[PDB]
Order: sequence, then C-alpha cells, then structure tokens
Amino acid sequence: QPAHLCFRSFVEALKVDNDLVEINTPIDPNLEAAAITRRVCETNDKAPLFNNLIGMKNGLFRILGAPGSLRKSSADRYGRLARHLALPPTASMREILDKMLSASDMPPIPPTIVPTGPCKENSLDDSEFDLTELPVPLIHKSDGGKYIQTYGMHIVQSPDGTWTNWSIARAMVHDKNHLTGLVIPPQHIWQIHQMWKKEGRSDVPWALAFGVPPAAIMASSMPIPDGVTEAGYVGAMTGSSLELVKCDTNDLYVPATSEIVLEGTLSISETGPEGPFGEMHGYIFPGDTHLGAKYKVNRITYRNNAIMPMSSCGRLTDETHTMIGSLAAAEIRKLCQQNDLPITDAFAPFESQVTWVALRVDTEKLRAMKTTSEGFRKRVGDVVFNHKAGYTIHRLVLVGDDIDVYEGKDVLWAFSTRCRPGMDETLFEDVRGFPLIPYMGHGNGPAHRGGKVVSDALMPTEYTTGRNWEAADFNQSYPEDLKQKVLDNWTKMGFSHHHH
Amino acid sequence: QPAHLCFRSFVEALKVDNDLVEINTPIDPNLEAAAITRRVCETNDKAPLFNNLIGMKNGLFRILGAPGSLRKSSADRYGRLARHLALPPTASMREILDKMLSASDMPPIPPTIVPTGPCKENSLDDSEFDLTELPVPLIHKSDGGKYIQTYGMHIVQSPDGTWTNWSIARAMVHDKNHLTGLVIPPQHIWQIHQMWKKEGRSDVPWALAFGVPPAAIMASSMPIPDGVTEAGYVGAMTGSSLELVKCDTNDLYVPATSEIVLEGTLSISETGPEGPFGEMHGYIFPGDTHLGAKYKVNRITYRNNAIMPMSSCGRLTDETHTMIGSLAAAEIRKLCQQNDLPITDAFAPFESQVTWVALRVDTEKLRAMKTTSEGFRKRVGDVVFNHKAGYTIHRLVLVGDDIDVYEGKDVLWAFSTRCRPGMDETLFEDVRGFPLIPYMGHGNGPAHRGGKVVSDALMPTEYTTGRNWEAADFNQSYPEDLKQKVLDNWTKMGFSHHHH
Ligand SMILES: Cc1cc2c3c(c1C)C(C)(C)C[C@@H](O)N3c1c(nc(O)[nH]c1=O)N2C[C@H](O)[C@H](O)[C@H](O)COP(=O)(O)O
Ligand SMILES: Cc1cc2c3c(c1C)C(C)(C)C[C@@H](O)N3c1c(nc(O)[nH]c1=O)N2C[C@H](O)[C@H](O)[C@H](O)COP(=O)(O)O
Ligand SMILES: O=C(O)c1cc2ccccc2s1
Ligand SMILES: O=C(O)c1cc2ccccc2s1
Ligand SMILES: [K+]
Ligand SMILES: [K+]
Ligand SMILES: [K+]
Ligand SMILES: [K+]
Ligand SMILES: [Mn+2]
Ligand SMILES: [Mn+2]
Repeated sequence: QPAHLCFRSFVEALKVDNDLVEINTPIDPNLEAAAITRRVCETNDKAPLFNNLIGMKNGLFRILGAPGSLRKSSADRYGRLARHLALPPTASMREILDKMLSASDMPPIPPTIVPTGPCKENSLDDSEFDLTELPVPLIHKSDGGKYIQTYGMHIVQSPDGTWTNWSIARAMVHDKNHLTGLVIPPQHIWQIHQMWKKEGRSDVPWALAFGVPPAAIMASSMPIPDGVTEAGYVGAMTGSSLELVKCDTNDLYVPATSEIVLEGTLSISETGPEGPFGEMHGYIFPGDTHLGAKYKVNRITYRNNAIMPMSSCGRLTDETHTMIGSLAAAEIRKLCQQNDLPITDAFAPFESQVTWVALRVDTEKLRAMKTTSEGFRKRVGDVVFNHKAGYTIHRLVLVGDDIDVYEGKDVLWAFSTRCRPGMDETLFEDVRGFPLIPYMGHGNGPAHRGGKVVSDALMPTEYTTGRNWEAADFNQSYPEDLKQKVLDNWTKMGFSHHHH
Repeated sequence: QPAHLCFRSFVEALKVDNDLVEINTPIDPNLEAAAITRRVCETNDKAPLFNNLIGMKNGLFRILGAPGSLRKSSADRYGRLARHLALPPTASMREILDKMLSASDMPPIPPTIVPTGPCKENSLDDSEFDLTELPVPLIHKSDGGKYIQTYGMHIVQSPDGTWTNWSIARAMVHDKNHLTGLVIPPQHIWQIHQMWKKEGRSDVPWALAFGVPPAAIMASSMPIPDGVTEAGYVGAMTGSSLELVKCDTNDLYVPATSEIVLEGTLSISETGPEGPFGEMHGYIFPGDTHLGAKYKVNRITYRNNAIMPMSSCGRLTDETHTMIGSLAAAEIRKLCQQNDLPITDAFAPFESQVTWVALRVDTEKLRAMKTTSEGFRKRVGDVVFNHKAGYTIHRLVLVGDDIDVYEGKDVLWAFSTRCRPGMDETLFEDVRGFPLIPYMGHGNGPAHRGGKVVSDALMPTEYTTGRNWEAADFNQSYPEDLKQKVLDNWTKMGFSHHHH
C-alpha cells in the first residue's frame, strides 16, 4: 500500500529516502528516546526509529520519532510532509498546503468498510493489558505523566452519527486503564464532547489510533470546518476511499492499517490530573496542576511489530510547528478568500514560534477596494480571530505582493520596516485567546481572552496607486544585464550546490 | 603601523586573513562595484578591493567594499570588526562592544599633532580637481547622486574649539566642488552646525577623511556622548594617542594616514538636492526630492594609490547593521546602567533590520526593585527613547537572563512567546522618531515623532519569585548525564566542525 495511505509503508519510504536512522540497540522510553528525537528536531537530522525500546513486550511497541519534522537540505526541507501526501520530496510549502486545501471544494469520498486489517493482528482485553506496563515515553523531564499520545488520532462521533471527527490532542497515562488529556474549546473533540454531555446519557464512544495513514494524520492536525468528517476529506484529497475496520468493543471505525488502536470511552463526567507538558511554544511550567478529560481504555489492538509515532515537541522545529502552524495558516488563507479578502498566501513563520501568520495581499485587488489600513485590518482580524482556524494565532501580519510569506527572513524584514508600532496595528481583546502561549496562560492578563493583534505591513501607497519603492538589494537595485555579468564572473573574480 | 591605527594596514590584514578579493581587471564605479559589494554583503563573502576602477586618474582612487560586513563562518563572523580594534578575529560581539565602551570611564588620550603624513603625498587645489570627474560610485540604480561618502569621517568643531566631532553621515556629489548630504537632528554634525548657524558669522570649517584609522571609523559610527571629542575616546580605547596632521586650508586636524581628505566648509545657509539613497532598512523611494546640507570642497589631499572605502548598504548584512545597530545598542546598554537599570547586555537583532534592541535584564536585581511590568517598561523607555542613543531604535524588547541577546533566534523566541501584544507593551508617541524607517518617513503618521514601543518579554514571576519554567529543549528538558550519553553516541547510532 502507498506510503501516504499506510504508516508502515511511510516508514519504509523514510528509510529509502535515507531519512531514517534505525536504532537496534536498547533505548530507554524514560527520556532517552525523546532526547534523541529532540536533538534530531533541533538539528533537522534523520528521523529515529527505535526498534529495541526498553519495556517493549509482545509487540508493544517500537517508536518512530520526528515523523513530520524538517530535513536539513533546502531542496527537500519539507520532504517528510510531502511523504504524508504522495507529493515529490522537493515539494514546496505552497504545494503541500494547496494539497491539504484541495478537498475543500470537492465532494467527500466516504470511507470503505472492510472486515479486517493489520490492526487486528493482535488484541488485548480488559484483563490482559496495563498501560503503566507499556514502554510509554517520558518526553520531557518535568512532564506530569508519560505521554502515550503525541501523534495518534482521536476518533469521536456526534450523538446523531452525522459527523465523525479525527484530530490530534495530547494524552498521558493516568493508570492501568485510563488516560487524561486536553479537551478544550473550540476544538472539535471538545465540541463533540459537549454534545454528549448535553445529551447526558452516556460517555462518549472513543478510539485512538496510532500510526494511521499519513494523509489522515495531516488532516487530523488541520482545522477543517465544523461538521466535516475528516475521513471523507482525506478521501477526496487523495482520490481514494480510506479503508476502515470496525472497533471490536464499539461501532467506531479505525484505519485498517493502524499500528495500535485503543478502544474505550471519553467520560462526560470524570476528570483527572493532566500535564504539565513540554509544549509547542517551547516551555514547560513544572508542577502546573491542571485537570483534564479522562479516557477509559477497554481494548488494545495492534499490528505485529507495532510502531508508535512520537512528537518530542518544544523549541524549533517539530510537528507542532510544521503541522499545527502551517495547516492553520492554510485554513486561514482559504477562510480569508471565502470572505472576499484579497489574500493569496498564508504561512505561520517558524521564527514566531508559529504564533504569527503572515498574509500576502494581492494589492491590485486591495487598490480596487478603495479602503484604508484601519478598516482593512479590522476586517481581516474580525474574520480570522472570530473563527476557530484563527485560535492558535495571536498576530496577523499583512504584507504586499513582493513578500514571500514562506520565507521568515522576508516576513521579519517587512514587519520590522513597514508596520509602525501602535498606529499600524489593531488590538483584539474580545476574541478567544490560546492559553498555551506563555504570555496567555502564564501571563499578566486573562488566559483565554484577547492578546491578539493585526499588524499592517502594507505601505500607504499599496492601498492607493501602487508600491513606490525598490528594495536596496542585489535583485532590485541593479539592472538585469549587470546582475547576470556579476553572477557569470563571480567565481572568476575570486568569490564563493542546490541539493548539497 | 597597526591595522586598527592605519587603514592601509587594515587592508593588508584582510588580505592576510584570506578575507579579501583583489579585483585587478577594470570595474565600473557606475553600479558594478556596488553590485559586487552588495552580493558580498548578502552572502557574507570576502571584501572586494577594486584595484582597477574605470575613471581612476592620478591616484584617485581604488575602492574597498564591505569593510565592516560579516564573514561566513560562525567562528570569525565578526572578524572584520575585530580587525578595526586589534581584537582577535574570533572575538564575540560582547567583546567588540565592551572594547567600544571601554573608554567611557577612562581619561581621554588627546591626539598628537605631527607635521606630515601619508595623506599629504598628493594634493589638488581649487583649480585642479572636479568631483564629477572622479570615479565616484553610483551605489544603487535609483540613487539621486553618486555617493562619494559612505565610510569616511566628517570632522567639525564647535565654535568655541572645545569639541571636535568625528561621525559618518552620507554625502553625494552635487557639482565640481560641492557635496550635499544628511545633516539631521539629533546627530552631532547637526548639533555643531546649529551652533555655527546661531553664531551667524561663517560657514562651518569642515574636513571629510576617507580611509581613516579603523578604530576611528568605529567611534565615528557610535553615539558617544554630547561634547565628547571622538579622537580622545579612540585614544583611550586603543591606549595610543592618534597622530593627526593639520589641514592645508583650515585649522582642523585629520588622521595622518587618511587615504583621502576633502577640506572645505559646511554651509550655514545653502542647501541642495540630496537623495534618494538606498538606505540601511533596505529601501529606496525613487524620485523622493529632499534638500540636504551643502558642503564646499576647497582642497583634496591623498595617499599614493589611495583607497576609498564604500558601504553598499541596504538589505542584510552591511556596515549599517553591524556598526549602526550594534554600536547604538552598546551605548544604550551603558545608558541604562548609568540610570540604575538592571541591564546586562544589549544588541540590535539583525532580523529586526536593527530597528529593535533587546535588553537582557539581571532579574535578581529586578526582583529586588519590587516593581511591575508597566512601571519598569515606562522607566526603560523614558531613559532610552528620550536620549540620542535611542534615536534609531523603535522597539525595545526586555528579556530575562536565560536569553542571549546576541542570538536573534532566541530574541525572536522570547518576544513571540513572552510578550502579550498590547498589554505587555507601552507605546511612546511623544519621542523623536527615526524618519529613515519606511513606516516613519513614508508611513501613515508623523515622520519625526512617535512610533516607538517597549515590549516586555519578562514573564510575571521574573518580577517576583523567579523563573517558573524550563525550556522544552534538549538543553533544559533532559538531565546532564543523559544529554552527554546522547552526544557521545550520536554518530554511533547513525546521526550527523567549529571553524568549517
Ligand atoms: C500536530 C499536533 C497537533 C496538536 C498537538 C500535537 C501535535 C503533534 C501534540 C504534540 C500532541 C501537542 C498537543 O498540544 N497537541 C494538541 C492539539 N490540539 C489540541 O486541542 N490539544 C493538543 O493537545 N494539536 C492541534 C490540533 O490537532 C489541531 O488544532 C486540529 O485542528 C484539531 O482538529 P479539529 O478539532 O479541527 O478536528
Ligand atoms: C556606519 C554608518 C553610519 C551612518 C551611515 C552610514 C554608515 C555606513 C551610511 C552608509 C553612510 C548611511 C548613512 O545613512 N549613514 C548616516 C548616519 N548618520 C547620519 O546622521 N546620517 C547618515 O547619512 N550613520 C550613523 C551615524 O554614524 C551614527 O548615528 C553616529 O552615532 C553619528 O555620530 P555622532 O553624531 O554620535 O558623533
Ligand atoms: O501540547 C501542546 O503543544 C499543545 C496543546 C494544544 C491545544 C490546542 C491547540 C494546539 C496545541 S499544541
Ligand atoms: O542612509 C542611510 O542608511 C542612513 C541615514 C541615517 C541618518 C541617521 C542615522 C542613521 C542613518 S542610516
Ligand atoms: K482535524
Ligand atoms: K503599514
Ligand atoms: K560618533
Ligand atoms: K511579558
Ligand atoms: Mn475536525
Ligand atoms: Mn559625537
């Protein structure tokens, strides 16, 4: 089966790409696996596959770290993401995000039910497993638990059956048969949980599938619209109906090739200690004492020689930057266009710790709008910061057509030189805020409200008559024929490969 | 003579460092020299020495580009700056800035007058030169003139004789015997000009010396205090009295080894067209039509085989970033400390286009102050933004002791994650603004006022009880013995030199 449709094939693809290091000597899930993975992510090294994990028994489990992190080379920087999607490994960010958006105006392709699959090769009932006895990693030394769930997909369905959501949300082992995790507004797992809580009759049927089809984990990380079943969106994106098997103990459906499946319930009444956790912005607050949602595990099924993917998240660069930031930016681009805003491109700069999104403006269309910075900033912020797709993003930077928003250096240049602090900005205090950002949840103001800004890095004439500058750079401040001469004579005059 | 005391020896030092490319074939001062230099600056290549400049006659002149720009290697990144100062080429920014500050609590060492020097090897009177006939560069294709003056030192003295200022300010050829240039508040050349204008009796005696002692051009670029004669400050910094010769046509004194000296007057009445110019923030606004100060040239003296240094300024990285930003940051650090503010370090991040300065706070001392963000931000902004040293800087970022302000990635991380937009900031609208920043002089508000901000990236407990987080990074989220094991086994597990 293709790499984008089968996690085991994706691992093979990384190996074939010379993008994998197979560690076959014993590695401790207590910090060592995650430390190696952290070092990989900080240096853009090859993904580690831990084939000999201390505490692995009866097939549970190996670990793959850094599944969606960056490669060192510029030419295939995003190759791991491209391998989630059947794209060439040289694909640009624009191409990856366009692939992730492509299903937004296609008919869904609903999934296909099959009678079995590799995820049924092994099973453990309610008397045969103990989650405290599995080689669950301690990912950061001050974490409040062993975070089994950093790269699996939670599966929950609305009470009426009409919406099945797939999403990533963290979870850690609470005891032999329970997890605790984040279930917070406005996330779809929270929205669906609220539906079950208002109905009041039962706990939420739940499954958590690890090592799912890579195209599915991508959509799990993306804020596609309310009410949209990720399985059918992935089907449309890939052109293929995803094959799903029924859970043994409930009527949810999991990908047939899932590496590991937990089946059980998400409580509508119980909570338990959750966190702290070393999180996407680069921090952990040791001892934070929060309550989280509580999940009961009734069954585990798994592939022979199962592999658990793991995100050792924190400082740059890991899945929480490459996937959360970029996929939110993609959805924000679409949202803006659907609201008749002249946005061509969006990206969350890594330098901002993916807390900013830069929005590239088609300034010809902006000029025809005959508007002003104050008005336009307000309109953009209202659209984005009032929507779920804007949840994680605290600063929007508007830039004109000369800026490549996928290049953080150029975003930083434009922000720093074209946006006058205060005057060229609009603050939003009455919007939902993202409490995980330290200056929110551990800051001076309300953890859940405000702290957002639209920073207009459009210059005045971009609203009126057109750009009125040239850059003082090699590209723009010298004629073509001179630039070419300089390049052609560079080495010969004495000065200093694409792939490398 | 030592490299830091003699420009000709500095050129030799760059050659010996394998940091020079001697171009001995004809190069056009119309754009080509500057284009090569621009490419060097954008790629951190070796400095170009143009030994065969189309239009060079009777010794005037060769060009050295990129004299204070960056080297490619991390290990000697700042080596060209270190060679201005007799420091090892591996010197850190902290070491360079500490050297530039060292004279601030030393007695000046006044200069020594000598009867002659190399700058007297050749002369041209008022009938023998024409500035339009020299190989003055066109640096950017839309510049409003040929900018002879990008890396020389203007010399002007107060009417009472008590203060002789050395500073860099741009100037371009107006006609055969005049320049126009920037003379703007609060700069010392402007302050002294105002003194002469209030006296009303004569034009300002003036000299402009190119290819001065490197330690002198550094101080020329630094906002040392009002009334302080740069020559004596450089003397104290270097431990050596600088040797100066008298001008032929006035009673000013120039460095004895200056490559080229212009002698004349800065008018207290006349102006002429000046600019536009491709400037430090990366822009030119073609056609801008400003009036600037007008200089009359009465005499040229020069060394045999004179070399004109040139800054091809614009987008990162050139002398306008390495010298303007860093030296302003140094002075701001000292200013803060003199005002009893607990600042240990300051740097202008390149990523900010040197419009920000990050201020590292000694948070133990901050805690003892028993203050708050609002109060502390206001105090810091008042000190800095009301002072000349803060002129060019529009955003101050306060960071705690864990942040290395000389590392832009870490400044950006702290700003993006620790400063809540709006709430954690104080805007300053009633301070002098820097009109050269596009969002000022070509923006939506007053060109010369406001647009400044203090952004507090200190976390709340840094004011009270101490840092309450650990970073989610390899360094902080794993114990020492594990980190060392990972590093020691890195290659052997399959993963990937200081100088490279
Ligand atoms: C890629 C990825 C995404 C997420 C997370 C991680 C990764 C690797 C963790 C390492 C596990 C850290 C974790 O903080 N985490 C996480 C999370 N969203 C939450 O509500 N809770 C979480 O704990 N998202 C983001 C969500 O996946 C997206 O916001 C998605 O849009 C949600 O799907 P939906 O609600 O739109 O269907
Ligand atoms: C290093 C360097 C410094 C400056 C400049 C350049 C370089 C290379 C140019 C390429 C020529 C561009 C130019 O815009 N320019 C420049 C300038 N200051 C001005 O008033 N006017 C200028 O046109 N400074 C900055 C000043 O040199 C410092 O602000 C210094 O502090 C002044 O000295 P003082 O008034 O404190 O004595
Ligand atoms: O653990 C963390 O990094 C995260 C928790 C959340 C919650 C919601 C959205 C993104 C993330 S990222
Ligand atoms: O030409 C430009 O880059 C500059 C003009 C000025 C004026 C004052 C201070 C710095 C600079 S930098
Ligand atoms: K999703
Ligand atoms: K603007
Ligand atoms: K100076
Ligand atoms: K703060
Ligand atoms: Mn969803
Ligand atoms: Mn001065």
